Amino acid sequence: NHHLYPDELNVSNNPHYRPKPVSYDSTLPPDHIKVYSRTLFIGGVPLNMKEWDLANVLKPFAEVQSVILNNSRKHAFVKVYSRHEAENVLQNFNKDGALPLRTRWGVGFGPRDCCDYQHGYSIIPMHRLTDADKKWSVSAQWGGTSGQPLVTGIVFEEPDIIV
RNA sequence: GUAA
Repeated sequence: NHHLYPDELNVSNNPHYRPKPVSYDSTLPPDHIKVYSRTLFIGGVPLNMKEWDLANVLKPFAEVQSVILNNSRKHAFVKVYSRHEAENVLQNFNKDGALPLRTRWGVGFGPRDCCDYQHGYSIIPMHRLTDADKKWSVSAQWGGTSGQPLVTGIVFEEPDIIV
């Protein structure tokens, strides 16, 4: 809907193919999970710049999956295909300060109040997920667990949702 | 300028 390519699938023959790293963290509290954001907040977006312009300035550092842009408020939310690519953008993109773009972490999944915006992950109690959040976590194309069920300590990348 |  807000994705560049709507119906696409996370498979070998897509050049957008990414693995789904799942790990387990024994320090998380009971019935809690950890989700790494794939969503970037971009502020200072000039009025003349549109969705395609943002996708293209980031292309050297990351393949962009979706852009949601509010030109009036001069910010956008950009989802990239993997955590690694998001981390890559935050270090290496616009180091010179040429573009007026301020790049920070955003949240695409779970409640805002569970997100550490400095490190870009959410420690979420399972009771705060909706039924849809649970479904998307296991069944999403990019991110999620790829069938592995949700249990205490599980760590995955932000799953695609449906909005 | 942290949203759907």
